[PDB]
Amino acid sequence: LDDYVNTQGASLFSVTKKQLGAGSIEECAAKCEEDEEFTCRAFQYHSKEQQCVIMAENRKSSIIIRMRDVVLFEKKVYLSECKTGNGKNYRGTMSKTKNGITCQKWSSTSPHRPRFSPATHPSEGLEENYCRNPDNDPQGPWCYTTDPEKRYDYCDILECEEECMHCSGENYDGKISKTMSGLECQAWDSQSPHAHGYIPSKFPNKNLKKNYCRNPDRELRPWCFTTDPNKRWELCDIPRCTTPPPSSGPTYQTAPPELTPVVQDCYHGDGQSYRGTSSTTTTGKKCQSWSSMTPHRHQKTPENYPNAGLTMNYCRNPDADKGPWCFTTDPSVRWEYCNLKKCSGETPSEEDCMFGNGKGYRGKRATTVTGTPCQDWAAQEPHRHSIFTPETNPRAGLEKNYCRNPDGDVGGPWCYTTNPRKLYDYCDVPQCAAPSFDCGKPQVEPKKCPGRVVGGCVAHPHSWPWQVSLRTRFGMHFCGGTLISPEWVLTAAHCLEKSPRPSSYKVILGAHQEVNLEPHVQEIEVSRLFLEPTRKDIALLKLSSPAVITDKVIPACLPSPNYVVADRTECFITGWGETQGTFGAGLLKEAQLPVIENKVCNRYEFLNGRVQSTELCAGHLAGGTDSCQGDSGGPLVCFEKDKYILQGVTSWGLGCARPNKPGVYVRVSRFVTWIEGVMRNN
Repeated sequence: LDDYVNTQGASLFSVTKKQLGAGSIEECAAKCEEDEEFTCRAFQYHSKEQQCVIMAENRKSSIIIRMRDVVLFEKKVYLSECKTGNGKNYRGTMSKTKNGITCQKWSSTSPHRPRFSPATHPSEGLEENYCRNPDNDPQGPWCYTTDPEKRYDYCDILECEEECMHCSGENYDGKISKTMSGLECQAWDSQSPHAHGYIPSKFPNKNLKKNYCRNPDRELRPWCFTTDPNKRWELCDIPRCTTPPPSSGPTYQTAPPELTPVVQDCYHGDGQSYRGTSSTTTTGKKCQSWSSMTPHRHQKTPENYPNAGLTMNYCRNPDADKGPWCFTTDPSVRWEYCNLKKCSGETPSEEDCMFGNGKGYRGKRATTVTGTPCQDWAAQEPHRHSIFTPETNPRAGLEKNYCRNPDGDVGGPWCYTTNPRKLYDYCDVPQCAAPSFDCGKPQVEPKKCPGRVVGGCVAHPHSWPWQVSLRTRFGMHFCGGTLISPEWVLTAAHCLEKSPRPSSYKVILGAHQEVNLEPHVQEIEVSRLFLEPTRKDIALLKLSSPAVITDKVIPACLPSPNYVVADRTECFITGWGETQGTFGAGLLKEAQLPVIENKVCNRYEFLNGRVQSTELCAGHLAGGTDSCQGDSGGPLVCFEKDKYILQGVTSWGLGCARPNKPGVYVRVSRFVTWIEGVMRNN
């Protein structure tokens, strides 16, 4: 299992294949290790059908294509083009020597008569003409030459990053769970005991697995977090490569952005007519580009399907399906369904609806996407199944033939069909409609200004509802804020330092213009003032009367306690700022600045250990802006799935916007436990 890489929803065209019945994933793995008829390299497994397929063809020889209910595991020993130490377990596709001589066949006796052959030595795996080491040679894997000048010669094969690291250790896959001092390594998946912006689900291409040493930010040597509470991260003393470094490419003497709409878009039946700007799946993962071939190699390109209009990483449907589909950036997950609801213009859609992936759905629906009559869960005809029955799974509520999702499939709820050709088919089940305006969900669609734009652009009218304009007694803007509850307003402590009076301050919500305010603008004066116990630049405000939640006034989403935003994630910052004469004087402006982790920012060229765990870092690493963007106490929001979550509070008394130096912000998640406590008691 450790030497096998999983690929969800992948199927290869095979001729030399063996099919038999299997219970679990581990049961199929036993057939791969034995190798009866042929040497296994890749195997297809069905979780619901319970039919395992043992194959010989790999991704290098055969073609990968999308398929429903399939998990594909591939052998790392056959995929690796680089040698391991002496090259005994080396199973590469090398067809040339170190000098430049063609490889001779192991079975062929002409021109040179060989000692090792597939008929005599099948355990070593002497494949056709490929370089193998059957006599435990320390130099490397050798092969027979075509020319009669020499009998055998060694080959120029690269070394793996398992025993020793190359240059800095960027593509390091070495399994070592120890630091230079002797401290134990921390798991990349878990956020305990140290919170970090390096999640393996968000960064699957960066080789982040378990607790092994990885270099994802161009740091000296492969670094990893420690279990000790005093030291957050420590460098590792891994031995350097004796073999030559890998070639970059030429030796002579752009990125897809998130254009996904916040308001859920609807697809017409199948989704062939749908032409939206969406680029987010049901789970919440970044989608692969149609023109690009990395990480998943496929045929579905704009040249093959021109009528579908396959552009960028947008949600489309060319060869027809029950819903829109597109490839993902994850090398372990090939394809996933897009997070899109059903069109407006069995059970009723108003009362009967599903939550999330439809795992906790106990509806009365019994109609498939095509309209095939649904087969009973207890019945064994025309489809025989041992798993997923009303006796095996008690925490699913499998009644008659109604829609129930126990495992949690990508295509929502699933059930058996009466047709013998189809085993199982997904159903058109509607999603739960929000009864009230949820936090971090604006009604007006934002413009979405890119990070490359210097300063920023003018935001859309009423696109940012959580923006709080803190005005004086007479009526003049000076500092900004953020709305979280109809009575609670979250801002910085820098604003309250000037005057500790509650009646003097006024709150303005749903404002676009600073000078001439909109006709529907709420004005509620502050009743109570609250400050942070450890004297940090963050403060809570209590309103005298609760604000009415409308299309113009919607609060911001609150994050989980102790959570750090991922590295280089595009985040929006709103506020009027220092307006003089630049395009949009007295108007609300938006700016996109990527969030950089504390580890990267604490280096000599940026901040030099001035940022603590409670402080957040946001800005451009190259080509920044001298002028300060937004207002003091402004909201820092990130687009996740279909909602904007407040992660930072603007404060100039810690770090300002500068070229090649990111600004210092106050992280909400670290103080979230304190914010929730005030709202609970009062």
